Amino acid sequence: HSDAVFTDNYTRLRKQMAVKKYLNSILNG
Repeated sequence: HSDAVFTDNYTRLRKQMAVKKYLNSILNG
């Protein structure tokens, strides 16, 4: 009924991908 698990998984996965971008940019400098 509630697609909470779907979004919940994506939300967590996004953090992993976003973590690299953030750490990559920060250090890039």
